[PDB]
Amino acid sequence: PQITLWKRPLVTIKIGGQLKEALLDTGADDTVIEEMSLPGRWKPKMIGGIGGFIKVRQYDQIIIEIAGHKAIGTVLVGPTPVNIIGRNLLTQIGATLNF
Amino acid sequence: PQITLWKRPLVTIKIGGQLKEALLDTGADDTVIEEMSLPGRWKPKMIGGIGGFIKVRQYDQIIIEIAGHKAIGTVLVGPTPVNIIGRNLLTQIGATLNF
Ligand SMILES: COc1ccc(S(=O)(=O)N(CC(C)C)C[C@@H](O)[C@H](Cc2ccccc2)NC(=O)c2ccc3c(c2)[C@H](NC(=O)OC(C)(C)C)CC[C@@H]3O)cc1
Ligand SMILES: [Cl-]
Ligand SMILES: [Cl-]
Ligand code: NA
Repeated sequence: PQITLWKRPLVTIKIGGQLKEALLDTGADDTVIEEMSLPGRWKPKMIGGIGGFIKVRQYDQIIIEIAGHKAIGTVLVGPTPVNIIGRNLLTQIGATLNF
Repeated sequence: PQITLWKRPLVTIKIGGQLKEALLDTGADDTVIEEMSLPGRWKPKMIGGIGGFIKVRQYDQIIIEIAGHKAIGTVLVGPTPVNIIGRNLLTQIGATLNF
């Protein structure tokens, strides 16, 4: 689809058996999800932005369904104020910015 | 143009006669630039990012070119880690997300 930017570009995702709303975010390198359980190994990471840094858990090789499109990649889990789909998964669904 | 997301979507902007680099960021409602001089009065705004909230200076009706496209609108100035072009200006340049 073509999503305009008049409002926040929010979509439904499926991750870990759960449905969530998330922001399609070209400014985010990585995908960052609010606290939830995911299977497998993880390692700690710090990520930063406006307001400073937060600590997250990095899970690799996680499958997500984004607006009906399946992708796999790393997911960061921690105290983000909104679920963010970053470039590492936007590429896999073929998302582009067009103007 | 059609911009893929394998790398950060960095473009050149021109503001105040000066060229700067900025990130096209669909996850930002507003445009936020690092400390610089802009004309006119400003008003206060608080914005929340991944690590918390920061105070910025809001300047309205500022002339700005984004990847060659002319825009006139609101620019927030403050301690952002990167210059960010948010949805207020992405809509003026006709940008959409496509997949
Ligand atoms: C390593 O992977 C990363 C690293 C950093 C980030 S980031 O979240 O810090 N960020 C990087 C940028 C700053 C280079 C992505 C960015 O899209 C972020 C992504 C983001 C968006 C929202 C909050 C946190 C992070 N948005 C904002 O920081 C942002 C900017 C301006 C404003 C907001 C957010 C504010 N958004 C807001 O409060 O959103 C709600 C109400 C939905 C929570 C509105 C006011 C202002 O217009 C994400 C993944
Ligand atoms: Cl990845
Ligand atoms: Cl591609
Ligand atoms: Na894993």
